Amino acid sequence: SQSNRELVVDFLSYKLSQKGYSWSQFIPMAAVKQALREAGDEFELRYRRAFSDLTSQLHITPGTAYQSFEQVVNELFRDGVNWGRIVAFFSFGGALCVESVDKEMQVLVSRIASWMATYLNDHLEPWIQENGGWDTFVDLYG
Repeated sequence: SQSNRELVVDFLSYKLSQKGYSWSQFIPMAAVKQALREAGDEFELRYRRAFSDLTSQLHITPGTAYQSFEQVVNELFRDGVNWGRIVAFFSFGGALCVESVDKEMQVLVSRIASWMATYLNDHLEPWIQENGGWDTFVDLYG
């Protein structure tokens, strides 16, 4: 929803801050948000490769359209949706942001944000809602 757009902005801001970039280019939600930040960190610790293959497959330019992104993120979900995969979906957005800023393409950041939120609303929310909503996400990772 607007709520999902806000989860995504939070997470990406959190990740940009953490890694010493700027974030200026942009039941409770707060509990969801803290759960997600922590989820991200935890997951990035276990796999430090930063989806280099996936970022390579995308290789985002300002001419890159949503449909290309969607195809790449789909790769994450070959075997269906997961709590863990959603988290990877979030990290992936973060890496892509970082990678954008590194390439003096900080304009892509809020676009990636919109794409992520479209993707989540369209492809991810349905499974979320079906498996207990973000409450359950909280129970799990909180």
